[PDB]
Amino acid sequence: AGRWNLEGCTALVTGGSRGIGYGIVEELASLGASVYTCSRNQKELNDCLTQWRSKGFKVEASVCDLSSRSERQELMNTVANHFHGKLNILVNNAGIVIYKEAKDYTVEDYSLIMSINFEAAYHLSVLAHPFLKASERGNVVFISSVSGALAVPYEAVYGATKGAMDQLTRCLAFEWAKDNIRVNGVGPGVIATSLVEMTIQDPEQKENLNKLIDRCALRRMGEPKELAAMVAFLCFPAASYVTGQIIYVDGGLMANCGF
Amino acid sequence: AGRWNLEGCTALVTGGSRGIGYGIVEELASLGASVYTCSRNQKELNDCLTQWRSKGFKVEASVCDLSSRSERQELMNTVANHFHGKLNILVNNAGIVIYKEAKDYTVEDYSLIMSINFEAAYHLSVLAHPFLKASERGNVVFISSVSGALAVPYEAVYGATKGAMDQLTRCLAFEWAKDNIRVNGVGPGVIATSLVEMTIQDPEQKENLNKLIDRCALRRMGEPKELAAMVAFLCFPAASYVTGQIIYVDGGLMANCGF
Ligand SMILES: NC(=O)c1ccc[n+]([C@@H]2O[C@H](COP(=O)([O-])OP(=O)(O)OC[C@H]3O[C@@H](n4cnc5c(N)ncnc54)[C@H](OP(=O)(O)O)[C@@H]3O)[C@@H](O)[C@H]2O)c1
Ligand SMILES: NC(=O)c1ccc[n+]([C@@H]2O[C@H](COP(=O)([O-])OP(=O)(O)OC[C@H]3O[C@@H](n4cnc5c(N)ncnc54)[C@H](OP(=O)(O)O)[C@@H]3O)[C@@H](O)[C@H]2O)c1
Ligand SMILES: CN1[C@@H]2CC[C@H]1C[C@H](O)C2
Ligand SMILES: CN1[C@@H]2CC[C@H]1C[C@H](O)C2
Repeated sequence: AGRWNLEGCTALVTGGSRGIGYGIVEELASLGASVYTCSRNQKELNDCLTQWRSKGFKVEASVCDLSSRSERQELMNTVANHFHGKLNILVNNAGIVIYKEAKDYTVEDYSLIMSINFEAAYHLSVLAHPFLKASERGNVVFISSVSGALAVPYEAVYGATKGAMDQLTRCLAFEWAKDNIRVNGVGPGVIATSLVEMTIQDPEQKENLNKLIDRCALRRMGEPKELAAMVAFLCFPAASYVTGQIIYVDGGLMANCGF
Repeated sequence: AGRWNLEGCTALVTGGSRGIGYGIVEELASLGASVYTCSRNQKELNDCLTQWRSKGFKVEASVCDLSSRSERQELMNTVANHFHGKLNILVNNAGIVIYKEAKDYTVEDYSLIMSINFEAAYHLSVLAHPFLKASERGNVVFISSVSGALAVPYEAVYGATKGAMDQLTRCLAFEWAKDNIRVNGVGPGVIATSLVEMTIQDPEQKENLNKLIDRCALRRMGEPKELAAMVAFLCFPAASYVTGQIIYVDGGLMANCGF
């Protein structure tokens, strides 16, 4: 791969059937990477494959329920074989939200969000490690959230899963440095995705989202490609001195207090 | 309680038979609070009760394995009845550590640390909510760590549990503000406890600990009472405007880069 592209790089992006994950798959592939993705719907994935391949992108995808430990192991096995045991990039993007106040969460809600948002990202990273190392130039990017550092209504537990992810990001940057793997996190602010489309369905959640956008310096939602651009950069050989960082792509939301 | 004391306040401190928790019990009690504590060792708890009571402290304790959901429920029931349904203070101090690199953790390891370090704290907070609210002046203090914010050898997963705790702390401060409950976190640096004594039994870990001490401005470990002082203060009616904060009692560790 050249200084500003990913020509010849292999990548695995979790949850790439829509939203941010979809934009990340497009960005990485358009920059020359060979991409592999997953989601829980085969039909959806196949329609994504048809669009991507129509653009000349090298992409492959298979169904995987990241909430399942055995399914994750199966996914990594499949990917390793598909890439010949060499994986340059791992983007832990899949995630879900359960809008409830902390005390209204059930054991099932908690277990589900924790397994998909944090455990899956942690598990998959460890599973990918030998292939990232074998690649000799590995990159692990976690997709966090501003909600992992600051209070947002109905995101106490969702925020906790991201807070755990952020700390894991910092530590892995040090534990895997000798393996030539850089590890960073990208925290999106409000990005127009299906998750957001379903959110504004609720009038209260719609109003809560409007607050966020207004606390943005740019006062507008970001686009998946605006988030994907940062993820792509961190993978470029050009970003070789960047590691252990959690970068926010939020239109200035994190820098705000009274605006 | 006056502005600088806890006369008449009721409190629950988890893991108060040793180290920081022990120090917190003694501090709160010496300031007038009626305290209830727990741990997994009945014999140790009885020795403690004798020590504290002979000093005139109002303390009570029962054995409880915080890694168990049912035991946590049982604990809350007993404390609520012991305090007649009114709990002013809850200090989530109990925690353990497993010193393995992220990729060497077993599922058992991960489940254990996450259940005691984060789940127990989250669950206990929710169980205590009605009683904290009933007290008319509640305080919840989470004992975090500098490790929940920055990388420390063998504390990738441990740090993740604290990072989750820190975010939960910030959110609960907002969700429970209307119930007149303040929520804060206190992150200790290196405090002389049994956990620390066991740790330095291993030469490599002893050297890693010396790196931390050498990196704090005061260049020495703190004592349990030094950490306890900050916990007691946040509970004082004097700290009525402090909430949603994570304060570090670390001899300056968190402010250092090149010293
Ligand atoms: N949109 C925002 O404003 C925003 C802000 C901050 C952070 N984020 C983070 O960005 C990431 C993506 O969010 P998004 O808004 O793009 O969401 P989205 O539009 O709902 O897309 C999520 C993607 O992840 C997949 N996925 C979810 N659970 C999965 C599972 N258990 N197994 C396999 N695939 C799974 C979904 O596919 P299936 O449902 O078909 O399986 C989908 O492809 C998340 O980690 C989210 O926390 C988003
Ligand atoms: N010491 C430091 O330098 C330091 C630094 C940063 C953060 N911390 C945090 O401070 C807190 C206390 O640390 P410490 O150094 O005081 O530890 P410690 O000396 O090992 O004391 C921990 C206390 O919690 C109890 N405990 C542990 N697991 C329990 C369980 N599953 N159920 C019931 N009780 C349990 C222990 O009793 P049993 O084992 O007998 O049950 C003990 O009474 C922890 O959250 C730790 O993460 C400590
Ligand atoms: C309302 N929230 C904002 C945008 C979408 C949803 C989840 C995210 O982490 C932050
Ligand atoms: C070595 N670590 C330092 C001190 C004790 C153990 C846990 C803690 O959170 C930080």
